[PDB]
Amino acid sequence: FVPGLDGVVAFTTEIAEPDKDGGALRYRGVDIEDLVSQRVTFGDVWALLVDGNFGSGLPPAEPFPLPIHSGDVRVDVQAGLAMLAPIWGYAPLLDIDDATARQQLARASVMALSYVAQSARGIYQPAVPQRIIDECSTVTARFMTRWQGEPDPRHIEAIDAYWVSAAEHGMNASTFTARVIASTGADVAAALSGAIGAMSGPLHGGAPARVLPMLDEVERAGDARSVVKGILDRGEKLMGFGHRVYRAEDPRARVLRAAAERLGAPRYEVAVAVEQAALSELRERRPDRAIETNVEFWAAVVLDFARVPANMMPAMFTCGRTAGWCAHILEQKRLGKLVRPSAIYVGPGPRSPESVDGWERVLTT
Amino acid sequence: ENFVPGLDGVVAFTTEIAEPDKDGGALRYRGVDIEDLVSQRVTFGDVWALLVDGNFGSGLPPAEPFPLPIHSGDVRVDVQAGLAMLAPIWGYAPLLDIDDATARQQLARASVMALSYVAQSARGIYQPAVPQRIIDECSTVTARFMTRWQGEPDPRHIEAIDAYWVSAAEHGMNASTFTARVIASTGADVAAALSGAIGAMSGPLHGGAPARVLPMLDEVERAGDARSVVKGILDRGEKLMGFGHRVYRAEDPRARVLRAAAERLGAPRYEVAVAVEQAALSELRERRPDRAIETNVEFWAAVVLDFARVPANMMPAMFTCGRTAGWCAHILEQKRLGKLVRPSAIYVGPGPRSPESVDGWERVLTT
Repeated sequence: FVPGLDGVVAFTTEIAEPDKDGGALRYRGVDIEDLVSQRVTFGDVWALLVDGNFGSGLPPAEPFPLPIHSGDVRVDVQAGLAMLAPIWGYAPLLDIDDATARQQLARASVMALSYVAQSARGIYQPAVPQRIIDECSTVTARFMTRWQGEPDPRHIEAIDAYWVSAAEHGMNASTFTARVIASTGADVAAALSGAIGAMSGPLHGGAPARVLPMLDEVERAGDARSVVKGILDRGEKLMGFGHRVYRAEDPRARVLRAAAERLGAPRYEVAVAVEQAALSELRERRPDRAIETNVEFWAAVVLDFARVPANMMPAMFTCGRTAGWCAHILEQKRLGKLVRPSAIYVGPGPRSPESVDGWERVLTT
Repeated sequence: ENFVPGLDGVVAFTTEIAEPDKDGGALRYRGVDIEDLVSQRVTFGDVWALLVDGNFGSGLPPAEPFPLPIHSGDVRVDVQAGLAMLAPIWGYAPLLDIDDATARQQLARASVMALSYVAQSARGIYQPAVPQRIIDECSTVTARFMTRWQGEPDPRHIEAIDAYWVSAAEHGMNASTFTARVIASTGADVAAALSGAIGAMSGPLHGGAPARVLPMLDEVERAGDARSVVKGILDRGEKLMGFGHRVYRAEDPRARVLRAAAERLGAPRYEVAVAVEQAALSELRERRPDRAIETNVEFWAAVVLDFARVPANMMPAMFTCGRTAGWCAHILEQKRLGKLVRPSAIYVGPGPRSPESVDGWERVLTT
């Protein structure tokens, strides 16, 4: 018996296929390399995963100053999203139809994006006027304008290319959490809010790799191979690289590296040199194990290019994943089956309360 | 053909926390029957320690003064969002970076603040807060909760909530307990796991979610005959709230504890409630004779909480407050287990296809 449901199938899905041995990731049968090359914005990719077709892209977020100022952007969105249900009248999933849940998911999803941009901009500077946000034509451009005020158009393309690449990737802790809450018939705001807490866990995976210090130790040296060969010698693990995920190169890692190249990210050369140096140093010391570039390596390069701080990069990953969460919540609603696993008891047998340790200091009312 | 949706019957974990002996018709916490804890009248703060620690000794602490920073209009939403904000203000590190004693102390501190937040959210913004000196006069955590909320609570209602919170403290791998362990399996802080578990609690399909039987109990008290009312709902092809297929082999032992609590504490709606239960079981076991039909625990959970002046909108948060014991016990057990929960999903969707072949492609603006 293996605990933690490791290796069991929980659902069948039509949302997306991470074809690992095929070397491709597909959203509703559409390769993400086609979505990025044809310049499909995150708002339209959101609708594809959720609806199964194009057309009803993510709408602009309505004006709503973020009421949460906890100092943690994750806590801000997790608590702010849960508060949307009473003010917006979000009924439980059991009591509404599919189309109502879809709009409620799209409304709350883009509001989660607004909350993140506001929490990142901070309470210690005035908000970007809505009139300037109205000048933008996409959700990504609206997010970047709401946060930076004067965002670079190249940085908007970088964020858009990242969100589509991180929109959905099969089953994981946060996706599982959102489906379990939605399986209880709870409102979509409660499901999305619970998925934020699961995403906050360090063991969740997928969050951009903390490779910025390593890229800094190279820019002050001159040779990427010398540094990565030095880090492995001193016993420190090499970030952004490890066991293969897809059969060969991760397709999401390719679209993010191509985006950093096409958009002219200043740290592209040092990132490429670190990639070829880390792959060469690791494949040499461990010819038994497969080594490829983690997509989270190129994710951090693209996000740093768009002026995203390291403490904010997990929130950036959460923003793109909202599409996959919403698609899985809607699919779980149509499934209409409560997720109720079982547990086998191995604890103490039947005993009186007096025999329990520490009963003598207990006071009965 | 091996896949069953909803993970029904599959075994996710082993546990030493509690045993819902469905075959034996009894619920036990660390081996102690819930009927023994209620009859000997062990307070909820001590039952919290029993479930979390495996033994008595370190009771639940009185909550510190913390005016509710959120007022959303929903008691469940207030405690869910409020618990998540306990982490950046109290320095709650992720579960991976803290030891068992730190997680133990943090889970108890947040559990009592979840009770305080719910009491304040239920009192409302239109009422001044009860001074801490009045709350400090109480002797049990359940008494401080009723006092913080109601000011001068009926001691009979304190006993009702005390018997309800122990009866609802833990019940295995339900969706909220499962969610708390999944979030804990990611190593997130204990507040994020408790906050996520409350979201799964808010669902109407959750096991033990107090049923909306108050409209039915209002009609029986108004009409005066429980049988005809119950007879009419089934004759109209409508569902009967608080009754269905058996959970335990016979009666749910928690339903027995709550019904007995509504009796000895003089709940005004008990006589109508048992009249509804008798009429419901009689009519259901006659139309479906060969079926095992029992009273849902959600039925008497509704009567007991209403007896303690708990509105229907507060009831999910009242179950939330009692279930903090099982959540924290399972979060601590999940923390020691030290393994991420990783289910899998099989793709059965469309094969590779071009974007232009997708319906609605011409509604997409590019470049």
